[PDB]
Amino acid sequence: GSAPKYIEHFSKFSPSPLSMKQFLDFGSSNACEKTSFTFLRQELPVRLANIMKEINLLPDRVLSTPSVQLVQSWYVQSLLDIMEFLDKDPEDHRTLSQFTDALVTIRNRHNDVVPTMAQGVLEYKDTYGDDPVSNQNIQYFLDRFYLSRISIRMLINQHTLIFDKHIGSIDPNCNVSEVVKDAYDMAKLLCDKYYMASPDLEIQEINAANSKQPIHMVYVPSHLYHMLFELFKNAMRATVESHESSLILPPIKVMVALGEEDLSIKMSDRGGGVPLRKIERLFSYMYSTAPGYGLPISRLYAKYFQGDLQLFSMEGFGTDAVIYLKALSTDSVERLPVYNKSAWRHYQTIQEAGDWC
Amino acid sequence: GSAPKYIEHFSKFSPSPLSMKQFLDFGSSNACEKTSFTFLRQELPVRLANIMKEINLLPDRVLSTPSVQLVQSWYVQSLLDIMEFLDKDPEDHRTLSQFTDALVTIRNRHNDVVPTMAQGVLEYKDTYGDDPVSNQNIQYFLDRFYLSRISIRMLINQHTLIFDKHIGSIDPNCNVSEVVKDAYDMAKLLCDKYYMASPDLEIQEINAANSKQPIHMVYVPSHLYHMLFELFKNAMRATVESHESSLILPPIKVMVALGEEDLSIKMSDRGGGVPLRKIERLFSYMYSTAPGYGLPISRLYAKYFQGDLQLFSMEGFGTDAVIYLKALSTDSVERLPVYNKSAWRHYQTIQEAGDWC
Repeated sequence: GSAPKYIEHFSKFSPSPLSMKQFLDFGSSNACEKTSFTFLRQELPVRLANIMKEINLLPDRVLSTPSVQLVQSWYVQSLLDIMEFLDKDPEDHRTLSQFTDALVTIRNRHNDVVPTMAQGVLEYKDTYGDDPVSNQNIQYFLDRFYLSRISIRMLINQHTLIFDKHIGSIDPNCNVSEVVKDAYDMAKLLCDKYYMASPDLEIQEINAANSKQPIHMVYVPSHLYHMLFELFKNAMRATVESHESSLILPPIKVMVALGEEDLSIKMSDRGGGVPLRKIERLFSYMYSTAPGYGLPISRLYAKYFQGDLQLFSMEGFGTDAVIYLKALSTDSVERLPVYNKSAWRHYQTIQEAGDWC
Repeated sequence: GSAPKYIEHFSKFSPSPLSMKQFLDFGSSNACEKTSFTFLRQELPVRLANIMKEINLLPDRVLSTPSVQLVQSWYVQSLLDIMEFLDKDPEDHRTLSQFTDALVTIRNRHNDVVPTMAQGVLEYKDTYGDDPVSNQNIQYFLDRFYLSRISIRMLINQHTLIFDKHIGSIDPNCNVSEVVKDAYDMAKLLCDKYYMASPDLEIQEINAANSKQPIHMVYVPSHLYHMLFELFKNAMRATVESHESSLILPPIKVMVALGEEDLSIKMSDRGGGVPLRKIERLFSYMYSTAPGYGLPISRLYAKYFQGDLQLFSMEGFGTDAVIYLKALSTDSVERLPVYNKSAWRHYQTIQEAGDWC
């Protein structure tokens, strides 16, 4: 009967965003998991508490819903699961071992948070409606909640993966074009299965400072894969469906550019395009629910390390999707939400008559 | 001694946004200026009052500054200038005539609002600093103020121009590619004068529903010209300066696309590009002041009729600038700010510790 107490305690702390450089450190090749354990033992509780504190501070219907209250109950379990180690000591080649077992266990317990939280969104639509203010509140909360989750899973993955070339999920020499090819291959496979047709791929890179040298960077390849796969699938479907009465289906072109501080990936298709007004809704969780969240969540993966994901099409022609990542491991630092008085007022919207007419 | 009274009176009203279709009407070929006079006699005072009411409701230093207080005094004059007709009657081929003379007079009086207001921005920077909250407040206010002005000048221009093929400043058959060529020509001229070199132009259009038919639309050609000229100048300078040690300067490519609801113009250059972080500042009045406002104001002209202006580059390669306009005269309606309790709280920012860490 002490969950509320903990949440109240650790929510007083602020999570500590780590640089991509720091991850490499705590990962190294030998760096003892002892440091990780002592660190994670405090940080994880801090991150859980912050997001839980924010959850408990939103409309009672959103709280009383089976989904939100359900995932909330999952986080309560996990919080406790970790407290168990606060008064434990390393040295015991066991204390550490049972920690990972605990982390791995916490991971599977949360494996369905996205689909579940997504279920609450549909319930909300049917229960209260799809007004702009509701959209805003849900959008604001879900971006933070999901980003919070990405980071917690990040920490957990680095630890479990390392402690038993690549530093866990991080590749200090990730070749961007290669991940682009992989994501394309999978998308093509699925495209051929469903449409029995698929556009080809053209890749071009621009290494501003070193003309012919292949482009490499320090990054999490699975994160980049997820973003690119989502984009290829949309670009393929649009290209295919928009040319079902034509025969020349055009190719998807990708450009990978490496500048002084940005590493940019642009994906250009000729899938017909989308009016400007519908672009805005493509990133909304609410407006993209029925009767998926690939795009809004993909954008969160870009933002996680100070990047971004943007779209701009030309209705009647095609669409350009661009992923902006930080070129230097130095500028690559976790983007983490924090529960403040600042965050509180984003939920005080009492909309009813705008400033424009 | 009754200026405050009027402002208080007309600020209780909401301006009335007009469609591009309505402009054509009140413009027609014979439509009597009588209707215009009776309409403008009320609307103009309503628009002036709204913006003036908003001005009087911001920090005393911004008010006490010579610039803001100075333009504010210009608006006070103009408000009075028009009141003079509230108790006047048409029929008198004179009452109307002296109205235009009054409008034309009001126009010249405001001819330097931009440079002047821009002067207050620099003064503010030196007087109070360039903090994010100040930026926000200035950005919010200036976008509305300048948009308000664009509309007032619009009404005034339609009236003065018509009453003495084209319906004033509006061209019901504006050929987009043609305006693109004009804007390019002027920019090239200036480019050659200063740099003694300039990239060429390539134009391509995509008429989705009618393959080879030239693209036309109902619009204000001078508005479109201004936006395109600003973009060409930036694209030329970047292309030139980024290739001063090379010889192959590449061309600026423009695509004009006409879809079911959007008419889009994309301008692509290979001027080297800009990091993502600096893009955000290109639209800020504050962050773009020294020791111009082409971009932020150009964006306002796009937004005026429900359009937009966006930028996205690839650092180390180039930049795409896109102007989104409504394809149909039906969806082309004035975008006007209004003084509400809604607008009031955008100036209540008391920033000090964000929701992200």
